[PDB]
Amino acid sequence: TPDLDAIVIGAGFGGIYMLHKLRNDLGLSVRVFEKGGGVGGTWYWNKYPGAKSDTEGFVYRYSFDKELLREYDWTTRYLDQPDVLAYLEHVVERYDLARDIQLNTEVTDAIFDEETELWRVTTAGGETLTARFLVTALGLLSRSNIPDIPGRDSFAGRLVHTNAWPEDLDITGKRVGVIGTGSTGTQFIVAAAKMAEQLTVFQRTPQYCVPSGNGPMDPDEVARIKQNFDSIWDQVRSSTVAFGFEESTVEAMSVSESERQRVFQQAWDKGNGFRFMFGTFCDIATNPEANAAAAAFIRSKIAEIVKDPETARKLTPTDLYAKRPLCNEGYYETYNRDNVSLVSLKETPIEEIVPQGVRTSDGVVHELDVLVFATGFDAVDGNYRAMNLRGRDGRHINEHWTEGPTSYLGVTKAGFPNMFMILGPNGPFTNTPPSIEAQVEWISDLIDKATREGLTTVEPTADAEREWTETCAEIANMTLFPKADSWIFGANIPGKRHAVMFYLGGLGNYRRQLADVADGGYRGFQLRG
Amino acid sequence: TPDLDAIVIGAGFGGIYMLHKLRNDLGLSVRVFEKGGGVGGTWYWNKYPGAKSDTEGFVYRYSFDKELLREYDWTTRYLDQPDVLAYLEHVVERYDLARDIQLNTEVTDAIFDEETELWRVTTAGGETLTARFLVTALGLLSRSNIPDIPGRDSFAGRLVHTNAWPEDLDITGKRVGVIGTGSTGTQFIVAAAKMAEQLTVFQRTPQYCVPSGNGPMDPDEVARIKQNFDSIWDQVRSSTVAFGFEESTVEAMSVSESERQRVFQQAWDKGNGFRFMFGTFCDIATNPEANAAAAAFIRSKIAEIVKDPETARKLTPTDLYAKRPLCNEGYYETYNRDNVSLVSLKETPIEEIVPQGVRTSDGVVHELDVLVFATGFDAVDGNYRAMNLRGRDGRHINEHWTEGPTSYLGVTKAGFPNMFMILGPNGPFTNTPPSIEAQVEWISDLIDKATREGLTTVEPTADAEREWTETCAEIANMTLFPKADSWIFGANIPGKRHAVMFYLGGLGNYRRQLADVADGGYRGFQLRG
Ligand SMILES: Cc1cc2nc3c(=O)[nH]c(=O)nc-3n(C[C@H](O)[C@H](O)[C@H](O)COP(=O)(O)OP(=O)(O)OC[C@H]3O[C@@H](n4cnc5c(N)ncnc54)[C@H](O)[C@@H]3O)c2cc1C
Ligand SMILES: Cc1cc2nc3c(=O)[nH]c(=O)nc-3n(C[C@H](O)[C@H](O)[C@H](O)COP(=O)(O)OP(=O)(O)OC[C@H]3O[C@@H](n4cnc5c(N)ncnc54)[C@H](O)[C@@H]3O)c2cc1C
Ligand SMILES: NC(=O)c1ccc[n+]([C@@H]2O[C@H](COP(=O)([O-])OP(=O)(O)OC[C@H]3O[C@@H](n4cnc5c(N)ncnc54)[C@H](OP(=O)(O)O)[C@@H]3O)[C@@H](O)[C@H]2O)c1
Ligand SMILES: NC(=O)c1ccc[n+]([C@@H]2O[C@H](COP(=O)([O-])OP(=O)(O)OC[C@H]3O[C@@H](n4cnc5c(N)ncnc54)[C@H](OP(=O)(O)O)[C@@H]3O)[C@@H](O)[C@H]2O)c1
Ligand code: NA
Ligand code: NA
Ligand code: NA
Ligand code: NA
Ligand code: NA
Repeated sequence: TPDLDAIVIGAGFGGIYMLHKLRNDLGLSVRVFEKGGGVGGTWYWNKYPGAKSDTEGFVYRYSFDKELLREYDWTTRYLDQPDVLAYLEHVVERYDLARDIQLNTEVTDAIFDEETELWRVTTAGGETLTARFLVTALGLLSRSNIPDIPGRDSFAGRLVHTNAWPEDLDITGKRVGVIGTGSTGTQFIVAAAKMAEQLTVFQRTPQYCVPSGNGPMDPDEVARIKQNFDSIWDQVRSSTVAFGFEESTVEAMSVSESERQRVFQQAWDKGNGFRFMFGTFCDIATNPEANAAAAAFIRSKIAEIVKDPETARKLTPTDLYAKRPLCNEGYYETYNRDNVSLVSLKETPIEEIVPQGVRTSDGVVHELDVLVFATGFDAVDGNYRAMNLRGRDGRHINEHWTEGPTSYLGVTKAGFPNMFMILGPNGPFTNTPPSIEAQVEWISDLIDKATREGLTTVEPTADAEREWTETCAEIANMTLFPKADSWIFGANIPGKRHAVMFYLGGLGNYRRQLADVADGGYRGFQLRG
Repeated sequence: TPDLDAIVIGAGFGGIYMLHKLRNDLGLSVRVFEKGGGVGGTWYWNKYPGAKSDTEGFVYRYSFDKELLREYDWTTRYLDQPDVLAYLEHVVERYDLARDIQLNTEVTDAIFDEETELWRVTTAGGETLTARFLVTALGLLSRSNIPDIPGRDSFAGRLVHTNAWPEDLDITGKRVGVIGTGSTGTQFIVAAAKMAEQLTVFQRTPQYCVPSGNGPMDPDEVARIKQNFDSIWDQVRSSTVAFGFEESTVEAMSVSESERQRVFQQAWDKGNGFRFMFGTFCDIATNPEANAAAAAFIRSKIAEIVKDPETARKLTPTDLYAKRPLCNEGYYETYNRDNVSLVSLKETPIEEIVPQGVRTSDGVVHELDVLVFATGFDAVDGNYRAMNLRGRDGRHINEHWTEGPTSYLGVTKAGFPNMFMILGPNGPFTNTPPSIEAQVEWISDLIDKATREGLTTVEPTADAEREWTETCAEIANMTLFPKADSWIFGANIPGKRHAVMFYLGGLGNYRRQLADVADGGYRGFQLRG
């Protein structure tokens, strides 16, 4: 007899829906443990100015409740962090979830007991509880990456990671430095430039930023979108990246030079990063000649927008357009402001952080009241490797992951029975919520089967997991994503294994893999009862 | 304007009473942050078998409320951990405190903002709140000391510190090892011997354990004590150690051999560790001749009780009787059992922890299922030094404490305005609760003065703190305590500064110092409005 049927870790998009399925639909005893002081995951932690969705609001939400789809209003094309947090708090209120979500509670240990065949979970607060089923919704992009830049801790001002933005901090009229120009840094830079006395950007690697097209939502369009939600979610679930647009089936180099310029300009004008990469042509991420045409178009727009030719050059990337697409409102324009300076760390790397700011290699001391680390995440496997997480024969998850992190179907792990992962290693690379929905519903169905049939353990075989690794490696190596040095393949952190950590076959093909496994009596699983 | 009048850290005896004064009596807005999953401090964390008070139950409790003194019942002469925890849970219940205690919440940062003159507090859960007043009840004996014994992490069974004892762990019928024989180790050994198939004790330093005389309380005795509580508490508050017995005023060597034997035998039969040290003669802990006579009596008792002469030899300490007194029921008798073995780490030290147990320098592999670290605490300063705690000029508490931890009166710190410590460095060495009450009441009185008069800051001067260090040094250096290597002077942890960390003048003289300062216009404080 376990203390609980199920323990879920994380109260983001993943954990919130998992608890709903397990407690509300299956009638099981469940507790969520969230180490944060509120629910919302991403949208609790990322309180920094400019924090917002790069999925358009209309499809950055749950689809499973048709009444919620009819009722809930959004006012902006992309959702500000406070509005996403408000939406998730509403979902929690709507299904009476708060009473079974324990906040401020870090799970430090999860130990599979091979005698009882129960999960023994320990918290930082010194609670030990047993559960039959463990669901880890720990976040692909949850564990803060804070590089050990020499002197970092000497800084006399406010030093923060974006994923730890403190609620009291007001940068209005302060001298602000930011390190990093990914999705976090660039949206922060647009907002911060309006507030700061001076904003200094420390950029190691410029990215191919495209317009978001963000602005007010016409409430009459929101009514029409709501009219067509059934067909919109149909298209989302059958797409690769699930961003709510029809993906191009046209090869970039199959059309005229004129047509390529027109298609790119039309996506530039319409906005969205995933639209630019996948709504232009079908081979931007696979054909290197297609990739170079897309990259060239983005460089041409930078040269048009940025007035200082030195700033233009430093903003203009020359590497593969194969990092995760990013978009913003008025990013390049921000660098035309009198109070924004760009420091290329390619030219003048950081030598040392000092009480008064940042000394770069040219010996210039950038005087700062606030230093912001927009330096990203120990992505995918970060919160797994930091946990004392042990399966059969008492083996730690790290012992299994010496060649990079692994899974079966992105949701299970050989040697870890009755353990399910929401966006574990080697799952889909998409607009997040519909991928979360696919995993949570499939996991719920298998937990319901194990309940009805009296199954004591369900686990994938080592062979099924190895074949899933091979399937992900085969798909990945036909794209340019492995040659971009991003968080996606673990190349953002010194000493992290460069490895496939996603199934890159898209939501459509991912959903088919899940369905065929379930159809075939849970192919690759040993079900015991 | 702060978010809260006061933030309190810790929900042991100290934080609970401090919240009661500030919320219930002064009517301030207050929150307690406790990183533990429940209230009780010591009595939450120490879930190990045998865990119990070495203060007799009648005075191991609050005195401030006559109604609670009249009502609450205890059934054993010493309080088992579940019974002390239930008492503290009842206190939280009856005083309506739970609504203002936030569990699972570790304070990572407390930063004095010199511009606002407010404390900025950050939680591991990502809350930042401001308070005018900060009270740290972090515990003298709260931060677990776990030595880096070679191969420790390789142990294949259940390895636990006593202060992290997991609720699920049943040692019944298992091969158990324990490292340590202080108050924790010895009370655990008595309880664990009745459960374990085999209990191996890894003893580096045997101590002068005396009988507790624990057993059932006659309910007529409890009724008798409650009728006399006013005179019992008056004697406690003007005593030195506050254990509820009259302290001897007779010099051990001023009486005959026969009288020394009679007085020692009397204390031995009556029981209690502090009774033996301070209830026999006035100079056991100050006069090395008196110390020797007390030590010799205890050794003679070990020889009587322990049947195997080799075991008796290993149990018999030959160093100063100048570590904290410790008492148990049937400790030496436990070693007459067939399932208890004693390893002297003086003779055969631990060379390595291996998957199957412990290898001593005699090459013996001790085979264990469970390895218990009864290795004590980073005492007094542990939880302060681990905090990002900063005062005036942005200085970390560590920068103030390079020659050991310091305070003014054990409750304030120079450079740290509006910050108060419950059992901070250089406070009393007593039965805990009456010392906690003296400090909480003094702190409440000064916060109440500060509120009434509109004071923005209260702080001790550097000079007042330096004088308090010297006072504590003068008193400490007239005792044998500094000559014996124990947690009391920081000598239990490699690399930790050997320094005075207590005022050893006793509760009566400590209370006089607090009163003289307050009545004398807060001598040594700068009060600012
Ligand atoms: C600023 C920002 C904007 C983004 N915008 C988009 C977007 O527009 N579109 C998109 O598709 N994706 C976006 N993402 C990616 C984003 O991660 C997902 O959209 C989604 O929010 C993730 O939900 P989740 O529940 O999987 O994880 P999270 O929201 O990260 O939740 C995981 C939770 O687990 C908790 N946790 C982890 N380990 C433990 C532990 N051991 N014990 C207890 N709790 C633990 C964490 O505290 C966290 O709250 C964005 C990310 C960021 C940072
Ligand atoms: C087994 C045992 C028995 C004892 N018996 C006796 C006895 O009989 N008589 C006696 O006089 N003394 C005894 N002691 C000493 C004991 O410490 C005190 O009696 C008393 O319990 C201490 O109360 P406190 O509130 O000062 O500290 P604690 O009870 O230690 O409470 C401090 C709390 O602060 C919390 N905390 C610390 N840092 C942070 C942070 N950064 N954020 C959030 N929370 C934090 C900790 O989690 C802890 O719960 C005993 C100790 C032990 C271990
Ligand atoms: N618009 C949105 O909705 C939004 C916003 C925030 C984040 N997100 C999500 O979160 C993901 C992560 O984005 P992110 O911007 O937080 O992280 P990221 O994409 O990994 O970017 C981190 C940035 O920090 C830099 N950096 C890392 N280590 C450094 C070091 N030692 N010195 C200097 N610079 C260093 C990186 O440069 P290098 O390339 O040289 O390593 C890069 O510019 C996104 O891809 C997206 O999925 C979304
Ligand atoms: N009321 C009670 O019954 C009770 C019970 C528990 C604790 N307490 C309180 O808590 C305090 C702490 O007592 P405690 O027993 O937890 O700790 P302690 O008195 O500090 O004892 C620690 C023990 O561990 C040993 N040890 C430490 N490091 C070691 C190492 N590296 N290798 C081997 N042995 C090692 C010590 O021996 P060395 O000295 O040789 O290193 C000692 O025997 C008590 O003094 C008391 O105030 C009270
Ligand atoms: Na909200
Ligand atoms: Na996603
Ligand atoms: Na089974
Ligand atoms: Na000792
Ligand atoms: Na005894």
